[PDB]
Amino acid sequence: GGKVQIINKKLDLSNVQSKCGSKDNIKHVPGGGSVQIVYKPVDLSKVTSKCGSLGNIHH
Amino acid sequence: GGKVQIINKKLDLSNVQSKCGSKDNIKHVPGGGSVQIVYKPVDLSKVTSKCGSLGNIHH
Amino acid sequence: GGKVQIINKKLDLSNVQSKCGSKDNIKHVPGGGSVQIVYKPVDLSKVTSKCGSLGNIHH
Repeated sequence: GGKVQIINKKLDLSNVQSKCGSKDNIKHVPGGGSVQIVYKPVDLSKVTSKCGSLGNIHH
Repeated sequence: GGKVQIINKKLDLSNVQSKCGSKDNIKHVPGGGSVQIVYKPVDLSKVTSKCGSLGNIHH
Repeated sequence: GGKVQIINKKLDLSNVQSKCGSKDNIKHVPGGGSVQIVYKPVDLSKVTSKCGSLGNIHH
């Protein structure tokens, strides 16, 4: 058959926080969570594929 | 047959927070959750596919 | 047959928070939930597909 694959994976911000079996005392704690900021992102890409014919031809 | 695949995966902000079996005391805690901000994003991409014929032709 | 696939997955903000079997005391806690803000997003993309014929032709 013949495949053409063009794959763009750009911006990924992942954040995995876990606590298990915690028997603790917490007092006066700022900034314990999570923050994700993306500021003024411009995504100006071009993707072309000048391709021939596909499928089945008989003569 | 013949495939053409063009895939753009751009902006992904994932956030996974979990707590299991927590037997704890929490006092005066700011910023424990999660924040996701995207500010003024401009997505100005072009994707073309000048392609031939597809399917089945007989002569 | 012959496929053409053009896929744009752009902005994804996911947020998964879970608590299991929690036997705890919580006092005076701001910002425990979740926030998702998208500010002034402009999505100005172009996608073309100058393609040939599809299907079945006989001569």
